[PDB]
Amino acid sequence: KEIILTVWTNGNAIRKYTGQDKTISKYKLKDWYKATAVITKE
Amino acid sequence: EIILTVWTNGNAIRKYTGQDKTISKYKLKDWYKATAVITKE
Repeated sequence: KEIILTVWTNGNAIRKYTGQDKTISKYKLKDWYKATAVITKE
Repeated sequence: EIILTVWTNGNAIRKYTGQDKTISKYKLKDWYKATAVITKE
């Protein structure tokens, strides 16, 4: 079975998306972005 | 798009670094090694 999880990742590390891009700051991380993960257990 | 090996329980997720290769005789019930297809935006 597959799990679809919205993630906050930089291509290497990865975390669950909790709204990291929902900031009032003028700045943001260069390498990190919001993405969708299709997770398949091996 | 990238294909990452991850350590996750279906809710929280981390990059897989061999978290399941421990000396303990116990393991987390819900966590497992998985393949994650990451699609930007």
